[PDB]
Amino acid sequence: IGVKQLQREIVLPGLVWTNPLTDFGGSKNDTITVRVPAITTANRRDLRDPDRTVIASELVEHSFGVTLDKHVYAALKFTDEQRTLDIRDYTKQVLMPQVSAVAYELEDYIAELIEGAPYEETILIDPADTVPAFITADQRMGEANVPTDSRRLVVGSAVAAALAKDKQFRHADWSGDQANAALREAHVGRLAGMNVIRSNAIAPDKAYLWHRTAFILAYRTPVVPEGAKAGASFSANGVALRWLADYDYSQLGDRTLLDVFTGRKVVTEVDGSFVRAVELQLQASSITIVGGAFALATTTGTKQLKVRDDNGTDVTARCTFASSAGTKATVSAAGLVTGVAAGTADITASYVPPQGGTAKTATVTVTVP
Amino acid sequence: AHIFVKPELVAEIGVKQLQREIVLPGLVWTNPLTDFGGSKNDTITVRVPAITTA
Repeated sequence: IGVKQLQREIVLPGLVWTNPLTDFGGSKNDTITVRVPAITTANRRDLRDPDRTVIASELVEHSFGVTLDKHVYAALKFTDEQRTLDIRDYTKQVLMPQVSAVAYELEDYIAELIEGAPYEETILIDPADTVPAFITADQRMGEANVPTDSRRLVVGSAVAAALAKDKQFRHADWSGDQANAALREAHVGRLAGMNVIRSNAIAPDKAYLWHRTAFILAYRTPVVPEGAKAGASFSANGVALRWLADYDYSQLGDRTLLDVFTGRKVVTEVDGSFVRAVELQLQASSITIVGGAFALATTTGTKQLKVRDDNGTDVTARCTFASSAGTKATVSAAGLVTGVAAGTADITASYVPPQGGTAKTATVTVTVP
Repeated sequence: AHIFVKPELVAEIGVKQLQREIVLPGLVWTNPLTDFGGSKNDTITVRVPAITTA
């Protein structure tokens, strides 16, 4: 009646360098070789030197390859036994979910590209004062002579929450914003010269700053084969896709496929050091378990634990779980606890903070009925 | 299967080697002395006026 499933929002595809070069089909191995102009070095002699020779400099221009190497598709197999009496409107019950699925897959592709880049080091964000971390991020990317324009800053939900909670932005006297956009709203627009963009695709407690020429996305719409009954050019997030439906008679079920060809590249420098983007991670100091002490439904009951640090990030996947009394109940490595006997047990969750040192410890009590 | 003969296109998207921005030369006192050729050892002497005490 209007209740829709909760789904993410698309920010990342518009914030990367998409299709600077297109003719991938004209090159061997589908690799286009981008060249970089050469630079040289001068030399210094001494006046009136008896030695009258000159050191000859050299002009060497490097290059790197961009390749199409992935084929993102969403394939649906529904039989004509369900097409004419189950789906009422095709263009809103199957086509739109398929397009949204491909769009989210492309966003995840870009997010893996951003997070998977070979960052040399991570800049720590102190939750008490977050501005020094971002100014340091701006400073690291200025020592590499990266241009000051076309820089994008994408923060996770946790970093945005910490920015709003920061007294540098929350207190009007400490920020000069005599409207407290960080108090009346939770928004912190401009920061250290960088426009903050909130996102959920990236890890919740991380932020990424990158120049426009740091990541390259290449897209190609597969050409619709002449041998297909259907065929369209649905567009998702400004990236056209190929939709192809074939009425296969192998099992009397028509199949559909919505696909595109994708390629990613990180623009490393000539010395193989990545300096056109930096990453920041929110610093953590303690962890707790939501729900506190609880009780299972049965003696063999199962409950999925959930650990949150002081920042509020779900750190369940990054914790090691131990049971004080495994004879009554045990806990999986993923946080799920199963009781094996009635009685009390103590569960310890350990999380190494993202700055090194002794891991934080959170202890909870589980009463298996 | 099919074998195609394709070139190896080279593109220039706009990625260039990063380099410093030249600032310093416009700030230092440049060329107050020019007649370096007509002097011994290519050295021009500068005489600072004297001061005294009472």
